[PDB]
Amino acid sequence: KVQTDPPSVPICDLYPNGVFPKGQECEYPPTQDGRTAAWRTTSEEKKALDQASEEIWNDFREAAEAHRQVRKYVMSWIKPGMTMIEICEKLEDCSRKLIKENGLNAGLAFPTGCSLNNCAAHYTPNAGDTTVLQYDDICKIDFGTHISGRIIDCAFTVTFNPKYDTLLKAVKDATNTGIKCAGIDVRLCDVGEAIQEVMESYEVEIDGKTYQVKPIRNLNGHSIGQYRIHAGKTVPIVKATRMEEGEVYAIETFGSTGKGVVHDDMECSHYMKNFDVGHVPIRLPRTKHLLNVINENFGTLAFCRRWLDRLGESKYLMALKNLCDLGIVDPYPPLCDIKGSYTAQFEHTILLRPTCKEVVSRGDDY
Ligand SMILES: NC(=O)c1[nH]c2ccc(Cl)cc2c1-c1ccccc1
Ligand SMILES: [Mn+2]
Ligand SMILES: [Mn+2]
Repeated sequence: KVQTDPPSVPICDLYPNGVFPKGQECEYPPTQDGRTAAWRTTSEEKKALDQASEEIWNDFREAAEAHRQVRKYVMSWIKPGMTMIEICEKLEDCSRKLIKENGLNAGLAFPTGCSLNNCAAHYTPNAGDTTVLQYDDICKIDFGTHISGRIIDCAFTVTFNPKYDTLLKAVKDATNTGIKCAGIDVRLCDVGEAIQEVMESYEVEIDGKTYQVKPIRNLNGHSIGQYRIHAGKTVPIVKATRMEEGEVYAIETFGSTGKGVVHDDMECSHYMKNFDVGHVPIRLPRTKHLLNVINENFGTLAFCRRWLDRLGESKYLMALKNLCDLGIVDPYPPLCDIKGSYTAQFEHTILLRPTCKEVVSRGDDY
């Protein structure tokens, strides 16, 4: 069984024994004292603790292989002229097939971000959105896959105009720096300081205007937990907490030609149940029904309004507002820098395994 073009064969069909390709394996960086952390690669104790979690790493790898094949497919057809809805539906249809969607056991970890220009994150079109991808747009494709709640959070920036090439290079270099400097016992702020230094070393010229690339200071990388996109630890992308063994990180950076600060803008499309909210009894019929739809289909995973529409749900906006007002569900509105500014993003999921650092979502693309 080999992959077709367009991809349609599930990843678990391409690897019947359920052993999926490893990501990029990295030796841990040397500590601030000068001593190498290379011993972990050959430590018999660390090798044992690593094989104990083999099923876990293996679920991330399946989800990461689905991510590589879905993004390679998107890159071959994403073009100006397409509506944002068309782009998201074509990507998600492929993602559902390759991950072999199965309720909460395999599926889409979160909505397809396709944030444009000054908007950096958390924009996906709602029903009726007529936005069309333009030749001069700088589009952030940020989509997720999961196997048993082992989430792949991985993203890249799409452009058609070479005027953004050095802005893309700056952010790609900064993400790769963040990835290189991450490791067991490394302070989160040290990863952030390294990201910022690389980012700000770049100057770009776009349409006769020049800018020094700014990291978006209120956007950050994060630890990932089972069915939990943000497990609680923050990886700043600017200058106390340490990364720990067995942890999973989304290393992401955003570079901007604006203020380097995002604000809540436009209408909301992304929502997610607050992970720490227990069972809340609801009597309001439409609100009760919507929370049941959310619990059954998404659990603590992020969703968007288009995903409620595809489930046959209608007249749910007040119900959704009630869930947000009760603090059961949190809205995640688009995050945008100033009008006329340009933002780019690159993101990978990394596994802090006992033996090595695995950039599980690494591809031959980025
Ligand atoms: N951490 C993320 O990269 C992330 N990705 C998402 C996708 C959809 C939704 Cl609804 C939320 C997120 C979040 C996030 C952001 C800050 C606090 C908690 C989660
Ligand atoms: Mn992401
Ligand atoms: Mn993320």
